[PDB]
Amino acid sequence: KPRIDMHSHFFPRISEQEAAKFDANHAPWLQVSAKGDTGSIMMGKNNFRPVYQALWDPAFRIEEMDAQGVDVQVTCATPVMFGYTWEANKAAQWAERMNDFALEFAAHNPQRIKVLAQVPLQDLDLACKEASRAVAAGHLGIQIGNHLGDKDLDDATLEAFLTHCANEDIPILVHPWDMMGGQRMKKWMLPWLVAMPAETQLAILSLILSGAFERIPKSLKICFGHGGGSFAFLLGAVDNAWRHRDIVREDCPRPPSEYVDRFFVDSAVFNPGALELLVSVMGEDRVMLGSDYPFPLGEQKIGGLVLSSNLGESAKDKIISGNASKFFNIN
Amino acid sequence: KPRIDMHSHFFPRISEQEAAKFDANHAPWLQVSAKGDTGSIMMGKNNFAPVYQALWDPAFRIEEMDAQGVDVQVTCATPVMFGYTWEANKAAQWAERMNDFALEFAAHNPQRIKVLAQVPLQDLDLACKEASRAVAAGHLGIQIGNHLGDKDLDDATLEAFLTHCANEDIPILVHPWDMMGGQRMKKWMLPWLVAMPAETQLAILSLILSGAFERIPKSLKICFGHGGGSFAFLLGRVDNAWRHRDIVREDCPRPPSEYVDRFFVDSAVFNPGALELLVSVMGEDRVMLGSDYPFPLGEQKIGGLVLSSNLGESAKDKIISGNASKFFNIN
Ligand SMILES: [Zn+2]
Ligand SMILES: [Zn+2]
Repeated sequence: KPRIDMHSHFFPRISEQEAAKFDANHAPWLQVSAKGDTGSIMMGKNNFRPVYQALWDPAFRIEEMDAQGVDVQVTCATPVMFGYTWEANKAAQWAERMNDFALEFAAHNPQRIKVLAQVPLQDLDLACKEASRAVAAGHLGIQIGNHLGDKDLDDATLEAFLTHCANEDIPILVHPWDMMGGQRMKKWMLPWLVAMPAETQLAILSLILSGAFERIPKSLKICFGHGGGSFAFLLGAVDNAWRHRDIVREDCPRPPSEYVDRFFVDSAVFNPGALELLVSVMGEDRVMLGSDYPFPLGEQKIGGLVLSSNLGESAKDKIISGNASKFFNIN
Repeated sequence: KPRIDMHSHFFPRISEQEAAKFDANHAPWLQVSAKGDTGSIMMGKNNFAPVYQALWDPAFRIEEMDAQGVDVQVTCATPVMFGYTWEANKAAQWAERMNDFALEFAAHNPQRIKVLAQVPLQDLDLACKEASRAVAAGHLGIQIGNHLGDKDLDDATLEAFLTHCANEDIPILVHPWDMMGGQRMKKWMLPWLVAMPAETQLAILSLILSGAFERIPKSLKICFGHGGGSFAFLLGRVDNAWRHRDIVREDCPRPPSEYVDRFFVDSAVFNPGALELLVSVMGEDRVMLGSDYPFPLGEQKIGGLVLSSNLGESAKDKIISGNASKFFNIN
């Protein structure tokens, strides 16, 4: 009965100088304070984001896992590490470097710390190669961003990558990143509060409404971060539009809501009513506990929202433990 | 009991020739085919969008309106006619006719057909005095968009505008418009399933997190179309961000969920669980029945969702009749 958190991030101890060998402007690296308790993710010379020790230090993280009653945590790249805009070969080198750093992180206690890998998604062949290599090396799966510029998950290159993983039994976490919105949502974390749930919804609907699930083998294990964004709540409007508009039916042979048996979501929706609706839509077998640790907006008491919810007790057990153990093949 | 429907749309019988007096190109007009049972919308030459002989030919509505237990139906501009892009005075000039053509469509039965006015929201005064003039002529309120044609949607410009309306007792229906993700969402009405609900959430949150409802008189009557988009589902995540991030609190002195008392939404969420969560969040006093009739994606059983739900009798009543009656002051 291990309590599993499957949505969490790490960032490796990369020096400015090493990041500079990749991109002096765009490669992230880590600056650590004096006391050693805090630091910032950097981009060239700019502060990109303040972080704390649990992000880069597995010893310290274990102690906090202990304090949260978290038995096993799955952790993956902070999305700033993706490098989807870089020249392909440099990005494939970078992913291999990041993925080895992840394995060194997990090696502190690989019974309790599991890792997912990143891939150079801008090149299908290198991405498939890196996925297979990383999983054979000990990663339990891959974390990708939800889009690659104007390419959403329905794009042939992304569908091909998903198919590869399906065929190789490689589970996928899809994480929103590089949020839409441009110039109008630049205050009060609006891109996190508005653009990010829209991104995740869009990625899910791109697979559904393009008929991608009719081409991708049922073996695909794929989870969408952050509760699937606004997907659960907006699904009625999607089923309605599908029934009453031809251009919505065009490539999708079944009502959209039926495809929920093809994917998973995490539980990070920050409200009992919201989580109940999510479980109602997805089914108790397809929601996994994830906290977004160790980021500020990560769940303060991991699993607390699930245990406070009105859900059945077996549904609670599945969300806290059972569903992830199965999804990521943890024993 | 009555059965009000505060969300429905119309488009007047403007000619190719007469519409060209504003803009033969960017200013829309109604092509009925020839006979009675069909017609299309032209921007001038091109076919903008097909449409339905019930959007106009009023009393036919009464058939539908009576065919579906409806009694009083508020109705307003199909968003094509906003012209927020344009030269101010000619859109000012343009809103006039549409608003005049509005009552002309309401003229048939000013008791069972109420209308709201469009304004040139791109110039305050023009929109102000037009909002003013239009109501005096019988309009029940004002429908605006969240955008301003191609805008970032916040300022004391519109703060002053909402204030203006709050003082002169002018209700507002906000309607999502000209959506956000541009080069993506090219298919399957993705802009309607994804961009528009995010847009409406963005409008609302922009008011809350700007600390606008603090300076706007509580007298403001404002309703958000389509259930407030994804607002209700995503609110927990918004409250969590406000509680744990300073920048989210910079201008909003209360948790955002505390501001639900300053606004209204319709019930058009096409799902019972979605509806139940909507009501749990906003309160029975602040959700109203609406349909987006006669549009294809409009509710097919006007009020049937609300009616076949398991909410309280007071709830069903305040939603189908009570709140519509008070918001728009209707007997
Ligand atoms: Zn995350
Ligand atoms: Zn509408």
